[PDB]
This record gives sequence, structure tokens and C-alpha cells, in this order.
Amino acid sequence: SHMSICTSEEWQGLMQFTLPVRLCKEIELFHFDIGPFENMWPGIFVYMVHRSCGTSCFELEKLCRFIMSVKKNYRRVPYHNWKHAVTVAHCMYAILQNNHTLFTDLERKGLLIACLCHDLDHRGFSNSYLQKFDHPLAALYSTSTMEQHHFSQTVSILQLEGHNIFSTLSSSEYEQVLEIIRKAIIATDLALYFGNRKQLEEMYQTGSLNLNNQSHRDRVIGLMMTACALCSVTKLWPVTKLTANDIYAEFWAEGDEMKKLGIQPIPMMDRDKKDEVPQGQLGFYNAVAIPCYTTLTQILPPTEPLLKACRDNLSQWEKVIRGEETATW
Ligand SMILES: Nc1nc2c(ncn2[C@@H]2O[C@@H]3COP(=O)(O)O[C@H]3[C@H]2O)c(=O)[nH]1
Ligand SMILES: Nc1nc2c(ncn2[C@@H]2O[C@@H]3COP(=O)(O)O[C@H]3[C@H]2O)c(=O)[nH]1
Ligand SMILES: Nc1nc2c(ncn2[C@@H]2O[C@@H]3COP(=O)(O)O[C@H]3[C@H]2O)c(=O)[nH]1
Ligand SMILES: [Mg+2]
Repeated sequence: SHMSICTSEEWQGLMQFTLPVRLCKEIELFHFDIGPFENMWPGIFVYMVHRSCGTSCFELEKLCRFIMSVKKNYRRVPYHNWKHAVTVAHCMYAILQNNHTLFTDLERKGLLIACLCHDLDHRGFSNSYLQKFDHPLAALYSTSTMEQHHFSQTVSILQLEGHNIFSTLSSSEYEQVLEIIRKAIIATDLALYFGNRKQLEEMYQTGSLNLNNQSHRDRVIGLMMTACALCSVTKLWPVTKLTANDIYAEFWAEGDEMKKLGIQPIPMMDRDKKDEVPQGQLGFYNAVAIPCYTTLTQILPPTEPLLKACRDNLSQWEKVIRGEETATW
């Protein structure tokens, strides 16, 4: 295998980890911020899987090896890191806890794993960069470049000794869950969000949306994945602002690399144009975040708290633009 593998101490440590009792009820909520509980992150994921699919959904030892190896294969980049992975998985958990009867046991397992692995081995570089500089990854994966790589790395971890949490599924269900995971991870490519949201809006408005129609179902799951991947915009303001700093730290590092190679970066990736960030955020919320959560709320109403939170943060960015912001840290 070309993947890094967890050590015995790492996975055995997770197997023995116990979440504090009082914290459990907080994990059920949409706005929960895992930020202040780093040592507990892998344990929070185990808990979410168990509450969603039962204590025997996966053999515990294999699940712990899988989680700790996934952690080891996320890089030390500013944003697309291990913290992000667990944050996205938690949003999926909150959505599922409020819509669990609409999804099968197989889909719940697949989606939680897809979320934990959706940015596996991210290098801190965008698909735009990889394609622009003809990186080998872009030759191998023409579109949704990094996302196809993330799925390939996910399959690779399952192949590590004692890491295949899905081997006990029948051969048909095994193939089915890998497909759910592949489509879900690919769905996190924002380039695909615009078309997917437009199609879902048409399906919903014409009254043709049918959750039992597999093609419709795949699209709903795709929008759910987008919603989870974008969830930093659904946290309490200070948490959302702190995360934005990480997002931009990564964007700016990419812009720095571009300048070194003679290609000027777009303003968003230019460290010297940080004054444009508030307006950029307004643009992003208006073009992507708000419509995403608006459509998600239409199709799955219990997800409304995410939309409400996004609207609140849009209002905070507007305050920044008007020069009304309080103190930021
Ligand atoms: N590179 C690599 N190392 C492995 C593999 N399987 C086991 N190891 C390593 O072997 C080590 C044995 O002791 P450990 O502390 O459990 O940590 C283990 C890993 O670091 C593998 O497939 N690839
Ligand atoms: N490369 C590597 N494999 C290890 C290590 N410890 C255990 N292994 C396992 O031993 C196996 C020997 O055959 P393999 O196909 O190379 O796959 C290897 C791993 O599954 C280690 O430190 N490095
Ligand atoms: N592209 C983009 N992403 C943003 C912006 N503000 C926040 N984000 C989030 O940061 C993420 C960075 O990686 P991404 O996969 O491109 O998805 C991005 C969004 O979820 C913005 O202005 N542009
Ligand atoms: Mg990604």
C-alpha cells in the first residue's frame, strides 16, 4: 500500500476512548463546533457512526484502524485537514439525526464515511491550479480532479490490513456502498453544485421530485454533501470567521505559488488583496451558500437551522462591509 497506516497505539487508544457524557447531547445539534475538543475528534466520529447505524454496524477494531489511518492521511494544510473532515462528518450526522427515516442503513454508513474521507490527502491546491499547471493528477482525472483522487485514496485505505470496515457486507451491498461513497465524494466538487442545485430546483418546483427515484436520490445526497462541505458558514459567527481565516490561508498560499511561476492569481487567492475578503464572502454566500441551504431546506425542511445560521453569517459579513463589526480574534 502507498497509504500511511496508523500504529497499534493509535487505534487501540481510540478503541478505549470514552466521550464525556454531557458532551453527547451537544453533538446532536447543527451548530456544534468540534473546535475545542481536538483530542476527542476520532471518538466523536465513532459515536456518530454508532448512534446512526448501531454498535455493530462495523467491527470496532477495523473501524478504529480505519479512522486513525484516515486521520494520518490528511495533510498539515491550513483548511482541508483532519479537523475539516470531522467537521463535515458531524454536519452529515446532524442532518441524518433529523432525517434518518428517509435514508437506509447502508446510505447512512456510506455518507458518514464519505464525509470523513471527502478531502483525503488534499495537498492544499485547487482543481484550478492542478489543471492550469498540467499536474499529473489532472491528466489522470480530467474533471473533479482532487475529488476522484480522494475517492481513490479512500478505497486504498480500505485495502490496508484489518481496515476494511465494509468486507462483511454481501458482495452486492459492498458494490452499492462504494458507489454511494464515490458519488458523494465527487459531489463535493463545487463546480458540480451549480448544475445539481438547478436540476433539484426544477424537480421540486414541477412536483416531479421523487425520493424513491434513484437518480433524484443521488442528487439529493449530492446537495447534502455540498451542504456539509460548506458547513463552516453555518456555525456561530466567531467560529465561522475563524474558519474563514484558515480557508484564506490556504487560498493565499496557492496564490503565492502561482506568482512564483509567472501566473497572477485571482484576487481571492492574492494575499495582497485581503481588503476584498468581506465583499468576496458576500459574493460567495449569495452565489453558493445561501442558494444551497435554501434548496436543501425546501427539499428536507428539518435542515432549516443550517439556512438560518447561514443567513445570520451573511448578515455579519454585511456588517463588516458597512464597518460595523465589533472585535475579532
Ligand atoms: N508502510 C507501512 N507500514 C506498515 C504497514 N503495516 C504495518 N506497518 C507499520 O508497522 C508497525 C508495527 O508496529 P506499530 O506500532 O503497530 O505500527 C506499524 C506501522 O507503522 C503497511 O502496510 N505499510
Ligand atoms: N511495507 C511494510 N509492510 C509492513 C510493515 N509491517 C507490516 N507490513 C505488512 O507486511 C506485508 C508484507 O507483504 P506486502 O504485500 O508488502 O504488505 C505488507 C504489509 O501488509 C512495514 O513496516 N512495512
Ligand atoms: N471557492 C470559495 N470557497 C469558499 C469561499 N468562502 C468560503 N469557502 C469555502 O472554503 C472551501 C475551500 O475549498 P472548496 O472545496 O473550494 O470549497 C470552499 C467553500 O466551502 C469563497 O469565497 N470561495
Ligand atoms: Mg474537496
